[PDB]
Amino acid sequence: RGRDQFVMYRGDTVGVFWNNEKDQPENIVDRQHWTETFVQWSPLGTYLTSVHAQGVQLWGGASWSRLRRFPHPFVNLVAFSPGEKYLVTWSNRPIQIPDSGHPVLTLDDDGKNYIIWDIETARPLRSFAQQDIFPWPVFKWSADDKYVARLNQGTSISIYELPKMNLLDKQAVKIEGVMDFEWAPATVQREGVKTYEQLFCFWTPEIGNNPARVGLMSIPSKQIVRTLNLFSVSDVKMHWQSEGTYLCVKVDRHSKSKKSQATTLEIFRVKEKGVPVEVVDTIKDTVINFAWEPKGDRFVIITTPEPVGATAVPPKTSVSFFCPELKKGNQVGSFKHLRTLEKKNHNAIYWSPKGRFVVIATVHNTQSSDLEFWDLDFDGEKPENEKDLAACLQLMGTGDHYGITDVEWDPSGRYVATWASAWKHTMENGYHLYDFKGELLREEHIEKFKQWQWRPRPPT
Ligand SMILES: [Cl-]
Ligand SMILES: [Cl-]
Ligand SMILES: [Cl-]
Ligand SMILES: [Cl-]
Repeated sequence: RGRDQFVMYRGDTVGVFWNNEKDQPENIVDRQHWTETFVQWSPLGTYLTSVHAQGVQLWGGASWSRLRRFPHPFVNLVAFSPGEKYLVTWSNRPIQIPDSGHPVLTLDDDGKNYIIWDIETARPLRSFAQQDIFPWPVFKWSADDKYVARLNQGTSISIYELPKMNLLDKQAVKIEGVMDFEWAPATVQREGVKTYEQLFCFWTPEIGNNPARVGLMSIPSKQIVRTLNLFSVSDVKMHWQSEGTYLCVKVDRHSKSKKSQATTLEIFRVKEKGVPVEVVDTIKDTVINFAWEPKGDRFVIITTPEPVGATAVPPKTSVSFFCPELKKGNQVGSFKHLRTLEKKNHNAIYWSPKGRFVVIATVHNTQSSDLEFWDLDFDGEKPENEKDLAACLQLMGTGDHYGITDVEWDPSGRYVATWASAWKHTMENGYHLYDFKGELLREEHIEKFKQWQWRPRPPT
């Protein structure tokens, strides 16, 4: 059938189900109190993760039997390395080790919040305490599970090499003023580089007589392969493309008056010689959403103007598409504005994992629930003003879901699930099942629907 599994957690019961489109989901399993607080899928779909006060547990196999156990007390957040080789557990409450003894941890782990585990052996590799002075993950992974890093804001970036979890060159990367950083989501083959490397971007604000900058570092050489100096900058956001082909930096800027001014989008061509940087566009309003097309070269933003009165009426939002120009040959033209939609309340972007199709949504709002299903490679005639661009934008269908909180695409990019979680509000928990086109296949009301989550499937 080529169906996909998914999990739903309602009340105190969680179950793995087959997908039957409009027909009722076939149930592989259902259990009561499988988890205490939440349920999370392993990124390659191998494990189902349950969380308890004592520990976090990994369920899997045809039997759906226990596979691994990680005795971290009172975990709130859990993350995996991209290749499922390692596990990261976090607790807001610092670990308290009993004098009686802990079956795995020791006094060295007391007062700490993070633990990094080796899944295969279930043994803890390192323990870390909370930083001096919400976001997740904090420990960020390289694409190949070889490096994991944490930001020491204003000072350095501590990079560790696995499986030993040893500090690289017995030193943290000194970067004065470093505000944030992101690894590339893939192992990038830059042109002409024969050596192994992993890439991450970072940024610093203005320091003394040096301007604010965005950097691109190669690990483990720790060489900076490209710097980009920026001016009049309020804040910087760094957005990697899925293959690591492109890196877009969003820059919040200001006037000499230091009033809010404009936002600039600039793009790195990471694979190309010299690492060229291009100035895409400068936009007046603030950006509240940004999303690259997975495995593609298209991205969407959602903007909203600045409020002066903090007025009762919600701000309307504008969604804009950007795509590269058509270019003769196996190359990609310069990034250009494609189209801006009419003002509306949208505030969420959900690209398909395949990346042709994107769902523009309106979630966590009481005034509107609208859903839009768009195609970027529609078999149609491009309008005159958008004719040179490498895209054919077309609305494939609309939909709605009252009190919607979340949406998730299926791995195959054929189905879109939306749901109202009990975690945010209890008024009308439900899940909708759509296809890519936006046709409502089925919906269902569950009294205490906590979460839907597709089971990830890596391409064979
Ligand atoms: Cl099947
Ligand atoms: Cl952003
Ligand atoms: Cl987003
Ligand atoms: Cl697939």
